[PDB]
Amino acid sequence: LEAEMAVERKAVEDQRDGELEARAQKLEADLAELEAEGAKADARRKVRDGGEREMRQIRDRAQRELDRLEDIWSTFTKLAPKQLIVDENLYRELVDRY
Repeated sequence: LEAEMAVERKAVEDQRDGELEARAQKLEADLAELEAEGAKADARRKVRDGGEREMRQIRDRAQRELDRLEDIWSTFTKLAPKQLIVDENLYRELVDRY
């Protein structure tokens, strides 16, 4: 069970890393295009702030997914009778997955 959950964690973290890499590559391409335009300093700062906020939001969503999976893992390992799951979404995830 530890081995199968470890490979599952590897797969989920690998798809998270792939999403991060793809988003970072797209953002870098957009930044390169903007730099090629050579816009004003104000425009450069505006677009840089927009891209940085987009990357922060992407990382926030990735961390949300990661901590959701970590909560799933902790609950599965720290599982015993008389345990309540208020959030039906978490219980649905557990039953659908394991």
